[PDB]
Amino acid sequence: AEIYNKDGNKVDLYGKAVGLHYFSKGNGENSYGGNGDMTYARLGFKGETQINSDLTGYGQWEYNFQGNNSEGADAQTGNKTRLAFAGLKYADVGSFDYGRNYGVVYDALGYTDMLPEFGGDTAYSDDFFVGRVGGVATYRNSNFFGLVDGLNFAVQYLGKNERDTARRSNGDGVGGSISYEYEGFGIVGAYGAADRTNLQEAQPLGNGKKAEQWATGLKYDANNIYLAANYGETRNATPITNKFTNTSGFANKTQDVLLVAQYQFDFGLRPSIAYTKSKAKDVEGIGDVDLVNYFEVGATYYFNKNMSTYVDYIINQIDSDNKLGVGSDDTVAVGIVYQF
Amino acid sequence: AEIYNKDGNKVDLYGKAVGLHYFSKGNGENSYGGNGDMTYARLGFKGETQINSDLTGYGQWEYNFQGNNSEGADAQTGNKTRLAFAGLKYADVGSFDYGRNYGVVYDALGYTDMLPEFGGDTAYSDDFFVGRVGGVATYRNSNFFGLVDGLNFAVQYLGKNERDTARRSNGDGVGGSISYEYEGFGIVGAYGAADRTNLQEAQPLGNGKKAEQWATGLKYDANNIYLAANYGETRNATPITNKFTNTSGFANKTQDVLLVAQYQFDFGLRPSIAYTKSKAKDVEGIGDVDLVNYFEVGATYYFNKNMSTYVDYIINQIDSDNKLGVGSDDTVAVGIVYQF
Amino acid sequence: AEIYNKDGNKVDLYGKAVGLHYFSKGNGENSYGGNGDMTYARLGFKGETQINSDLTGYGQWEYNFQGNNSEGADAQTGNKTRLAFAGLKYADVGSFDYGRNYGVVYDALGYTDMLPEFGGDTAYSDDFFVGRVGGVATYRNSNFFGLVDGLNFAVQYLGKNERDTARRSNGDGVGGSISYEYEGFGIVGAYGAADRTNLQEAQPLGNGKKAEQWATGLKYDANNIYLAANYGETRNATPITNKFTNTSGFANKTQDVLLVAQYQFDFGLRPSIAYTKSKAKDVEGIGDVDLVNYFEVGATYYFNKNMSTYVDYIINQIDSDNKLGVGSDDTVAVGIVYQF
Ligand SMILES: [Rb+]
Ligand SMILES: [Rb+]
Ligand SMILES: [Rb+]
Ligand SMILES: [Rb+]
Ligand SMILES: [Rb+]
Ligand SMILES: [Rb+]
Ligand SMILES: [Rb+]
Ligand SMILES: [Rb+]
Ligand SMILES: [Rb+]
Ligand SMILES: [Rb+]
Ligand SMILES: [Rb+]
Ligand SMILES: [Rb+]
Ligand SMILES: [Rb+]
Ligand SMILES: [Rb+]
Ligand SMILES: [Rb+]
Ligand SMILES: [Rb+]
Ligand SMILES: [Rb+]
Ligand SMILES: [Rb+]
Ligand SMILES: [Rb+]
Ligand SMILES: [Rb+]
Ligand SMILES: [Rb+]
Ligand SMILES: [Rb+]
Ligand SMILES: [Rb+]
Ligand SMILES: [Rb+]
Ligand SMILES: [Rb+]
Ligand SMILES: [Rb+]
Ligand SMILES: [Rb+]
Ligand SMILES: [Rb+]
Ligand SMILES: [Rb+]
Ligand SMILES: [Rb+]
Ligand SMILES: [Rb+]
Ligand SMILES: [Rb+]
Ligand SMILES: [Rb+]
Ligand SMILES: [Rb+]
Ligand SMILES: [Rb+]
Ligand SMILES: [Rb+]
Ligand SMILES: [Rb+]
Ligand SMILES: [Rb+]
Ligand SMILES: [Rb+]
Repeated sequence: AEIYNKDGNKVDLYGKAVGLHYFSKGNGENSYGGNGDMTYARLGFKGETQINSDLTGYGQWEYNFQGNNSEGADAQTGNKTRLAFAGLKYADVGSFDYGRNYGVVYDALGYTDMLPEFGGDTAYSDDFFVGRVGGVATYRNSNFFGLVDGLNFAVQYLGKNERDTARRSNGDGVGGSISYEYEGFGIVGAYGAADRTNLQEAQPLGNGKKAEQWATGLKYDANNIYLAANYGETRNATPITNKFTNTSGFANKTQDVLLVAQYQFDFGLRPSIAYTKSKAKDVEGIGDVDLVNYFEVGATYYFNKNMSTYVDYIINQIDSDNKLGVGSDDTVAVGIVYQF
Repeated sequence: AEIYNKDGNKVDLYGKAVGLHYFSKGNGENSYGGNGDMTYARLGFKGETQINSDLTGYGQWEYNFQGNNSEGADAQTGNKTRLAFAGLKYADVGSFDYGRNYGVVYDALGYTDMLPEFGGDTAYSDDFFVGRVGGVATYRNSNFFGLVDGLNFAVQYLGKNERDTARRSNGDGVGGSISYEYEGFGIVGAYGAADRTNLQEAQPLGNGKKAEQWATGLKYDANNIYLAANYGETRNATPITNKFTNTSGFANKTQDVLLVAQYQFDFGLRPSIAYTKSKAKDVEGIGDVDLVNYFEVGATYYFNKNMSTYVDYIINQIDSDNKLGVGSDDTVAVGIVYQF
Repeated sequence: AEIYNKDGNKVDLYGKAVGLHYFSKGNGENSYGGNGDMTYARLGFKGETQINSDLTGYGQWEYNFQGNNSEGADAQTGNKTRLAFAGLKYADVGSFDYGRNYGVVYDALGYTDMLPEFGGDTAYSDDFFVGRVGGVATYRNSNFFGLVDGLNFAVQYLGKNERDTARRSNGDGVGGSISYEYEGFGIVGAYGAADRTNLQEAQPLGNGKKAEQWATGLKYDANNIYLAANYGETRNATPITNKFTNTSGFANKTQDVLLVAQYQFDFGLRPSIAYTKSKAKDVEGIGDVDLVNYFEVGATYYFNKNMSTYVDYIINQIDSDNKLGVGSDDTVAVGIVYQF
């Protein structure tokens, strides 16, 4: 909610309380998302300052607070900064910003990431360009310098983040995304290539010095109808873990298919029908294995713009044969959300 | 403080800075609350949205920030999310909410929890129903569906939270609290029963598959006078630690007595006289031992609704003989508080 | 930004998003500040309540959120509470506050701490009186009880903070700072003495039961010109680490020299020219070694009061001979900042 607007500067302090619970077979040990309490709260701000007639400065921060944790020693599990960036926009020239932000491949993967709780599994956090990453300088353009309306292109420069784990580590890289929108329809083509750290190559799973991520996207967003389709492939980028041998690393090749179909009713009901298939290739000692495979059936109910309730059910298509050890059981998520 | 109120939605961002210090014999090693710096700050929001004529949606989050910590490695000690929940209320039918919230036994124990700093020791955090817990769905009713004014009943459903420590672990359970208020007077009767996890049974202290918590409460809150009385008993629920054998677990039986007497002066002075007795029974290898035993003498001074200063002194009645090893020395707490 | 002002109470919720990056030789292993991503975000509040005609209550909290971290296990590195205090001011008598706050020696060292990114190395955090510390009760006076305008004196009482590390540990102590300001000019003389904990004496580096910190300061702050000069000496107080023997402790004697020269242009440009020399003496097994030695050349550009960009370059004067093992390579920092 916008809480400040005075002398050429506006502040929008936003947040949400999500009373979330997961339902699965067993103790959520071998399911799609686990079971039990998954309550979380959000807090952050969106800032914008009118510098002059056609130049604006901005700054955004977002944090994830967890409510499913105790007040004891485990009081800080899953607590992280999601967004933290500042930048400038100069009319019909472009926008530049530095700080923790979504990658440029998410410009294509954000098409199918509209499900009540789950969906968009390929948009991993701290994974080069598919999700929220550090060391990123993003240039974004709207309407091609104010010449061709709808045509939007973006370029990003990923910096090296040598961390304790190879899962969260990355090298230097450049990404891009081209998009055009015309009367409901929208087509996106994103690509991102980056170097891999020495710790990433040291892992038992995954072999290669270079990491590549690309995704395409077609959608229709007009008259209460949302239909989305994503197809993408990653090279030495998708984070994978073997539950049998207790080994971590990356998948050499993945085919990622996302399909989403939603309708928004006038009385405030959004049923959601989706499909997700993500299969890996050339896994060390394994070969070809399905990482993510399911059908999504859900429904979201908005009371207004502030209060909402949703039930998100996933029909897990992953077999018990899975050579890596991915959860095969179904996961039902019911959540009540207040937001401001 | 309420910072937003527009189109059927209001946001109340609240918080406080508590400049707190503890005084005790030694290095607070063997006292009621320890000694030294205990400065802490709070931050959170209270939200409410007017959905229609007689339906309201809400969402609340609360966090505890610690100021008595360094900026080094110990920069996150005692930092936790206290509240994180969202829910709906529909006029004279009831109110339902899910997310981290106080248990239903606190509806009775909150009667005597009005002391400047200490008091309400039996209202432990992450302990089934006596305090703030996870996995709770609470239904609350006011004026018995709008028929019998003053009569308030509530039901809660505690979910299983299998954690790293048995202290913070709990199973599935159901709780309840019945209350009636009439011209200053108020009588409460709360009860809560829940299952115990395998880690809780594995502890050297405490034996039993079921955990029970019940408490009664009588008070008078009229014309600047606050008199409160609590009596409760727990079954395999009260968290206890043996300082001699270095063992943790739960007490099989506890008798909990709370007495509070306060007056609010017109010039802004609230003296506080209280008594607390909590004795354990059937402790493994010990038997009967006093957990909490003291007299409280304190005073709170409100400058206004925002600024306050208080001195809270506890006369510890616990002997040095204590077979478990509970602190016997007195603890004096002086704190200066700003709140908004 | 001030977001609340009603019935004798005002709340100022402030924060900033700093898109910061560091440039150095190698992997920032042997430089002045390191290299890579250093993005951070801030959040806090400034409160003030009008109690009566000439008495005001206040409360301030400040937190540092890090954006250069992952969402995984390292999601809470460098996250700390910087400020957390509440206090009272009574017209021309003085101001008293308790809670985490800057030390009284920073009243002199804050003179040269005006550089775009770096500078003020002698103002260490959790170090007795030079920076932000715990267990501090500060009395501050303005215009000498309203008699001699410009003359400001302050007294502080540091409490003992026995922590896990000797670096962040301190004992009981008293500090003071006397200052006078007259038409741009300002002269400050600060002093602070405190006891050392048993863990601080147990360290291989540093020998002495008492810790002393004093600093002087001359400045000119008038007509877009800022010229500052600091000189100070510490006794068993300055935290030092030997990179060769892997030992930590304190320096017995340090000579601290700070020089700053800045001009503020009318179109919004602030070039910064600074000098810093901090040499240690009587180091255990070493003797005399330079801790901090460099020239600062930088520039800050304010678009307005909310948006800013700066480039801060340090010319590291420290040799590779350094017997302790302090970074010798240069560090270039470029940052884009939004604030509200
Ligand atoms: Rb189930
Ligand atoms: Rb686990
Ligand atoms: Rb611990
Ligand atoms: Rb821990
Ligand atoms: Rb988003
Ligand atoms: Rb949705
Ligand atoms: Rb970044
Ligand atoms: Rb970087
Ligand atoms: Rb490999
Ligand atoms: Rb909906
Ligand atoms: Rb498979
Ligand atoms: Rb709606
Ligand atoms: Rb299945
Ligand atoms: Rb004492
Ligand atoms: Rb301890
Ligand atoms: Rb550390
Ligand atoms: Rb730690
Ligand atoms: Rb309360
Ligand atoms: Rb009180
Ligand atoms: Rb919960
Ligand atoms: Rb649960
Ligand atoms: Rb037992
Ligand atoms: Rb009072
Ligand atoms: Rb006893
Ligand atoms: Rb009052
Ligand atoms: Rb005693
Ligand atoms: Rb460089
Ligand atoms: Rb390091
Ligand atoms: Rb971990
Ligand atoms: Rb960790
Ligand atoms: Rb400052
Ligand atoms: Rb500056
Ligand atoms: Rb303090
Ligand atoms: Rb202290
Ligand atoms: Rb020593
Ligand atoms: Rb400037
Ligand atoms: Rb040297
Ligand atoms: Rb300016
Ligand atoms: Rb050099």
